[PDB]
Amino acid sequence: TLPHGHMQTLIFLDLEATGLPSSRPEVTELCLLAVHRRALENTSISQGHPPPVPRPPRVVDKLSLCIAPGKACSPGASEITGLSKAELEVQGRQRFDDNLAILLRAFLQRQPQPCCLVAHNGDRYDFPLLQTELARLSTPSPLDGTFCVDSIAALKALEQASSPRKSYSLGSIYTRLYWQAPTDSHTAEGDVLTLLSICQWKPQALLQWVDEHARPFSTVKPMYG
DNA sequence: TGGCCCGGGCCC
Ligand SMILES: [Mg+2]
Ligand SMILES: [Mg+2]
Repeated sequence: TLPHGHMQTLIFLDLEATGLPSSRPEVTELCLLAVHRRALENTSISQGHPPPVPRPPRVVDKLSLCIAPGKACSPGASEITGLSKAELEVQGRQRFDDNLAILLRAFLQRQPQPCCLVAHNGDRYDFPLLQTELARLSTPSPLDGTFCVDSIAALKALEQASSPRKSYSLGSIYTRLYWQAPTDSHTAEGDVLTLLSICQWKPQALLQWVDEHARPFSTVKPMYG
């Protein structure tokens, strides 16, 4: 029933780009939360209604990077992300170069395999967008052995199983489960910490869903190119 | 830009 066995490391991912898929967007900010599967299943059972926001696991590897793009941000993008191509170049931020791929490669190697990526609406944005950026580089994709899932498809499965329309956006799910508001929205590290929290709602059930719906990242159709 | 889900908004 398990195609790739039990995922030993769940790396939560969020991307910030210059615009929408029609804009041919480029990654402006990148964040990764490497969390071991035991660090997740150590999270205590959610008690009371509403249940409190679960604290992040103590043993966690974190990587947040700001990347200067090649094209300017869209009016809507720079508005919500708080990022701009002009300011990034001003602060000497480097492009999405091969040196960044090497950084990602070493960061991923320090994590036990098999490893799975978790992104909100990643199957249709974050994973295809990241797939394109790595394709631009002559350096081989460091994710040829890495797997990935969508937390939107996950949360939809966990909500219908617990409670036999409904908004499944990152902001909506977080508030619906904890009766609170996400801190620092539309920031790479701000959304992953939010993503981790809505994933720590029912960890055992989450890990159970991930191992079944885990698919190779090398099968994700690129956004463009 | 491609799939969801009661063909037009979801979901940077
Ligand atoms: Mg996202
Ligand atoms: Mg985001």
